[PDB]
This record gives sequence, structure tokens and C-alpha cells, in this order.
Amino acid sequence: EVAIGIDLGTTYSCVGICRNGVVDIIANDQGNRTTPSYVAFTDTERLIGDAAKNQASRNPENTVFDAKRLIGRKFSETTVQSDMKHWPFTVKGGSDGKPMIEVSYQGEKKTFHPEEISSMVLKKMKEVAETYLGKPVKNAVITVPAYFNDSQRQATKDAGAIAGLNVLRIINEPTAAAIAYGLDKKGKGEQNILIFDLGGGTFDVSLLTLEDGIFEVKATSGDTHLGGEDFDNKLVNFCVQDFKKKNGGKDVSKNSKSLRRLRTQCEKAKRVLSSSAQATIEVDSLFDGIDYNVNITRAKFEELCMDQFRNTLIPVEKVLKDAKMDKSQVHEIVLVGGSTRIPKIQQLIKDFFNGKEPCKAINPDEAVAYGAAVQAAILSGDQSSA
Ligand SMILES: Nc1ncnc2c1ncn2[C@@H]1O[C@H](COP(=O)(O)OP(N)(=O)O)[C@@H](O)[C@H]1O
Ligand SMILES: [Cl-]
Ligand SMILES: [Cl-]
Ligand SMILES: [Cl-]
Repeated sequence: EVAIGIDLGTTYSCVGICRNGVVDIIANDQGNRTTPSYVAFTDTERLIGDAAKNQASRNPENTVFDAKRLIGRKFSETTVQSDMKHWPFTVKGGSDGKPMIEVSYQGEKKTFHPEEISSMVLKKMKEVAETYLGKPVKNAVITVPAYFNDSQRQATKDAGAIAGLNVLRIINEPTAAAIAYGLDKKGKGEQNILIFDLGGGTFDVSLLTLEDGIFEVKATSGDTHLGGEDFDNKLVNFCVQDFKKKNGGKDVSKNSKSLRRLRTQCEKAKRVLSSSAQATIEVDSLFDGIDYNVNITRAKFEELCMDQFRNTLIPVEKVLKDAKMDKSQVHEIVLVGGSTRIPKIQQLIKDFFNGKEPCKAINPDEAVAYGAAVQAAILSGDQSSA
């Protein structure tokens, strides 16, 4: 009877519950309101979430992430050929054409389908909700990108069933974000909603229309390889070159462990730069026992990412063109995804929409789970959010 909403994200997942008209986003064991979509296998144990992401640089080969890029795809798809360059783990094609993720677990070679890896993330999110409620949870609404095809959606549903969840429904991520803000029950008249979703690995822009509680996805666009990880890479590339100028041409990029440790600190400094004017990137004994330290101003970060930030407007213009509508016709702009916390991105979107304030009251990396939790409560017969 208890139903949860789960945002099964590319890089982070989130679980919410809507009870008595109110939505609680549930913190995991480490107090984190989102959980990495990571699964790691060691000589002794299977780690999921924070523990898996935390040891990724020490166990790259057996730490799986990005299973959402493989779920419901045939291994031969060109997107798999292209994406696999970014994965330290091995992916091979099975006789059925499905991807098989290969890891070592307790000294043995193991293979998993993408939906098996995703089922472990879903099981962790289910357990996070169960620990909070103190009761077992069986029903869930799980979200997927609006462009996900039938195979990708069915494999996501199968991942839910493997995790022990009764999937009440698979719904679109942009629609879940709009439902979170009560835009389906506000005004009644026709509303054009733009969802601007910039996460860790992907960028999705969706233009929705809503007449009388009915959402329709009119147009979608974006870039499946533009996200926060790309802004971290701009900081990494700068630091690699800065280390060269400081230490007689020494190249950190030759050591993959040095790059991973540098990337971890680049991502931390980036987050700091969303609320501070400066941040320090520091890695003790980075390469050749040399300590690395640099100060990055928000202005320098904005400069390194200038083109990537500005180019987020290209898919915005594309959805408006496809839907045959002017930017002045957009009633609400909803910011979704952890990267929408970057002040420069918020300013670019606001200026594009002629000073219109975007809807960002809900923590952007929680809005999809928040909407899914609302839909899960409605599908369970609870009309309290209405
Ligand atoms: N305060 C912040 N400033 C800039 N970026 C931030 C941030 N808080 C989170 N992020 C970024 O959000 C991205 C994760 O986005 P999120 O919406 O949680 O994940 P996902 N699975 O939908 O891709 C990461 O690249 C992370 O660095
Ligand atoms: Cl419920
Ligand atoms: Cl409780
Ligand atoms: Cl929809």
C-alpha cells in the first residue's frame, strides 16, 4: 500500500514519499538526499551508492556506473560504441545482443545485464525508504527520460521488478518535474512549460503543454553528453596545464589515478563556486609525490565553461522552433538537475527568457523524485496532494 517515487538517474538517484499531501525526499545512511547510481564489486563485498562511488578511483575496473546509458540498448548500437570510451569497466555483447557488464567479485568473473545493475540501485533506494518508514515498501513510480524508447522503458520496469518493486507506472522525467511544482493543478488554462534539466552527464530540454491536468511532451532536445562532468573536465584540463607550468612540464594526465583524484577535487571546488566567489583545488602528492594547490575564481570557472554554458540555450531554441512557439509563450521554466545550481547558467536562462524567474524552489536534483512521489500517491488512491 505504501508507494514511493524514484528518480533513477544517470549519475544520482533520489527517492521520495508523498503522504498527506506533503512530499518528503528521503536521506540515505550517510545523510545524503541523493545516492550515486554506482555499484562496485570487491574481493569481499558488493557496494551500492556512496560506498561504491567513494572507492571508484581505487577499484576502477569493478565499479559500475552509467548503466542508464546501456539499459534497453543492443550492444551494437552506435551510442554504446561511442560511450564505452568513458568506462573503465568492461562491456561485451551477449549472444542475444544485450550488453554484459563484466566485473570481478570475490575473485570470480561475473557478468550483469544493465537492468541487473539498475535493479541494485533501485533496491538500495527501496531500502533507503524502508529504513526511514520502518516498514517494507512494494509499490513505486519510476521515471525515465522522455526520449526513452519502448525497450529502454521496459528494461527500466524489469529492473524495478528484479528489485522487488511493483512498478505502478513508468513516467517521463520532465513530466515528473512539472507535477512536483503543481503546474498540472494551477490556473486550468493552457500552459507551456519548459523543463531545463542539466545533470551530471546529460542535458535535456522538454517543452510541455498542460490543458486541464493533462501533460503532453510537445518537443524535446538536448545533449546526451553535456553535464556537470564536462565542467569538472574543464577544471581538470586547466589544472593539468597549470601543474605543467609549475613543475617543469610534468604531465599528470599520464597517470589515470592522478587524474581521478584531481577530478574529485575539481568537482568539489565547482560546487563551492555556486555559492562562493573563489575555491581552492588541492591534491596532496598528486603526481611524482608533488603536492598540487590552485585557487579558482568563479570568473575563471565561467571563462573555462563559457561556450558550454552559452550552448545550453541552443536546445532551448530548438524545442521552441519544433513546437512552433516564441519564448514569450513559455509560462514556467523549471530548473532540474544538480548543475542548474551554477549561477551563470541561471543568469543565461533568465536573460534568454527576458528576465523571467525560473522555478527553482525545489532542490533541482530532487524535483523528479518529488513529482514521481506525488504520482505514486495519486496512483495509490491518495488524493491529498490535489
Ligand atoms: N552546488 C552545485 N554546483 C554545481 N554543480 C552541482 C552542485 N550540486 C550538484 N552539482 C552537480 O550535479 C551533477 C549531478 O546532477 P544530478 O541532477 O544529481 O544527477 P543526474 N543522475 O540527474 O545526472 C554533478 O555533476 C554535480 O557536480
Ligand atoms: Cl503512498
Ligand atoms: Cl516516518
Ligand atoms: Cl507526459
